Amino acid sequence: HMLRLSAPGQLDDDLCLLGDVQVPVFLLRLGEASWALVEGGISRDAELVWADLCRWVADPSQVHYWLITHKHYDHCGLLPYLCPRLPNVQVLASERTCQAWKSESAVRVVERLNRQLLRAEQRLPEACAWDALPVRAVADGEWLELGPRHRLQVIEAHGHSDDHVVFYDVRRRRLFCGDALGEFDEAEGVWRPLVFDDMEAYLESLERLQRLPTLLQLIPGHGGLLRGRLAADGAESAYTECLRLCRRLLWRQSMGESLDELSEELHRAWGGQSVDFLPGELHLGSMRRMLEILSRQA
Ligand SMILES: Cc1ccsc1C(=O)O
Ligand SMILES: [Fe+3]
Ligand SMILES: [Fe+3]
Repeated sequence: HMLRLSAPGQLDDDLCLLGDVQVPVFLLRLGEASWALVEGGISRDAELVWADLCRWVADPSQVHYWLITHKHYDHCGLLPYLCPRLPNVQVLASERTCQAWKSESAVRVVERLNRQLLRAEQRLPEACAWDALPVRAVADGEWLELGPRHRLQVIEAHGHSDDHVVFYDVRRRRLFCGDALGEFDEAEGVWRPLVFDDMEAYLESLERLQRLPTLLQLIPGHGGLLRGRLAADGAESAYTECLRLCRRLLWRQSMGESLDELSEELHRAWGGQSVDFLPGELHLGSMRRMLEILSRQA
């Protein structure tokens, strides 16, 4: 498809995709001797993403920034394992995201879920402590002056999670939207909602993102880069699909169904796409959590 770029390697003049398209790390060329990373992946991909990075970046001390959308295990798992190899990097993340890395119980869940994705006999590299990460907290509305032609605005986009932010490059009409629009369905071309904290926040975030100047490139947390009408219509379409799922849930509950029937249907219909980075029971349980949130706020 011409509207979805979904291969490793160069995506635009300044932008490459590192690692696997299902849990990518994006590499921005900020200048002749300066780079940034966006999204923080899963821990087991450390040596893959490192190898890909080194194909493009001859001197990794030139990696100066690492932008992080949110605290989920699949968006920050690389940080302890590659930051020791990136001596000049500054991790840019929201206050709430930073705080999650200070919580011993929060760190435990991240580590447990990431270790469930290790291949047999696979060993992770030396790690620095989660609470020692070279982090600079960023605020809602903050302009990140990353390079002479790279200026990205932080936008709060809670609802998927209570810490989630997105990053908007208005020069390129390019939005790194993490999981705030949901999961893009590669077979059908629609958004699957991912509402795991707050439905009203999720929708309100999409309402605000729809007011941005028209997008040319929309880059979620999974599946690659979307362009053309998929980018221009993304926030609006994500909103619509979330309402569709709420109406579906209310229809079935009205027929006396338990949340478990639709949970299993959504796991059946939707769990295949993420099976290689979401450990066994986590997709089904995530679907149930989402439907619980939807049911309580509707
Ligand atoms: C892609 C996906 C599917 C169920 S949860 C999730 C996530 O990224 O949080
Ligand atoms: Fe997430
Ligand atoms: Fe995710």
